[PDB]
Amino acid sequence: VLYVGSKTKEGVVHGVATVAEKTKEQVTNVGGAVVTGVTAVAQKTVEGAGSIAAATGFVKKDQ
Amino acid sequence: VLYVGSKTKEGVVHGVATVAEKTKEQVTNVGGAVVTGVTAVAQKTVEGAGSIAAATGFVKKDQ
Amino acid sequence: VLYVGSKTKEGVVHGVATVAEKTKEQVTNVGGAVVTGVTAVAQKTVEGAGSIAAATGFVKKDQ
Amino acid sequence: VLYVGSKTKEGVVHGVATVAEKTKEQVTNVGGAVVTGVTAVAQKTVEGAGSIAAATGFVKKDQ
Amino acid sequence: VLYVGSKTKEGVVHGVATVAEKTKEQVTNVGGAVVTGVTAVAQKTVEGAGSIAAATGFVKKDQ
Amino acid sequence: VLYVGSKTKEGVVHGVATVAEKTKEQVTNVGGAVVTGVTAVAQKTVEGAGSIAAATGFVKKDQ
Repeated sequence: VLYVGSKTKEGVVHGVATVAEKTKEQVTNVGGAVVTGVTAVAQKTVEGAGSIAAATGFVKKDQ
Repeated sequence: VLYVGSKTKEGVVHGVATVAEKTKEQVTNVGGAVVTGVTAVAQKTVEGAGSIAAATGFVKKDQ
Repeated sequence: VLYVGSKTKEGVVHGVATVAEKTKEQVTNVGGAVVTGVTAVAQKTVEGAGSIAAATGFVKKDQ
Repeated sequence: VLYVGSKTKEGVVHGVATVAEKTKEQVTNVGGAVVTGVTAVAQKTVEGAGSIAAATGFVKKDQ
Repeated sequence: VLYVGSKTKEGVVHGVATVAEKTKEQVTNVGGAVVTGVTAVAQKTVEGAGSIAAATGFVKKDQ
Repeated sequence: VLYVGSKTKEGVVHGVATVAEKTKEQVTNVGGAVVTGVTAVAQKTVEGAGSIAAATGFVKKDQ
């Protein structure tokens, strides 16, 4: 009736300072799923299921 | 009836400073799914399921 | 009736400073699921089931 | 006689990523010297004295 | 006679990621010297005296 | 005669990730010297005296 949100923050990322020094970063996928390198990600949902980094190498649901 | 959102923030990313120094970054996919390098991503949904980095190498649902 | 949220914070990440120095980072997936490298991630859901890093190498649910 | 410099670096700045969010930045000088905001500066000298941010509010060397 | 510098680094700054969030930054100098905000600075000298952030509010050397 | 420097590093700063969140940063100098905010600074000298953050409020050396 009188909802008030003044300085609400929801699913927020701020003030993030990252450094990554690699001489070799090697991914080798052979018939699967791979999820790497997720940085400073924000998500908000209203009535919904939400993933961020979901990995399923594959699925076998024949017949 | 009297909803008020004054300085609301939802699914927000700000003030992000990243550095990535690599001498070699090599991805080798062979018959799958791969998701890399997701930085400073924001999503907001209203009545909806939302992924951000979903990986399924493949699917076998014949017949 | 008179909900008031003044400086609410929900699912928030801030003031994060990370450094990663690797001479070699090698992932080798062979027929599975892999989830690596999740940094500074925020999620908020309203009526929804939400993962962040879910890994299922595969699934065999034939017939 | 056989000086060799192959990949020498001297007075070098690289790979710098900065963010500055200010709602008000106010400097008020009244009869002096002020030095602010020096970012990603490189200097190299050969036989010479070199400052980068030297401040002298004033000098009184009469007579 | 056979000086060799292969991958020498001297006075070097690299891979620097900084974030500065201020709601008010106020400097008020009244008859002096002030030095603020020096970030990612490199200097190399050969036969020379070198400062980087030297502050002298003033000097009184009359007569 | 056969000086060899292969991967020498001298006066080097690298891989620095800093965050500074201030709601108010206030400096008030009244007739002096002030040195603040020195981050990721490198200096190398050859035959020379070198400061980095030297503060002398003032000097009185009359006569």
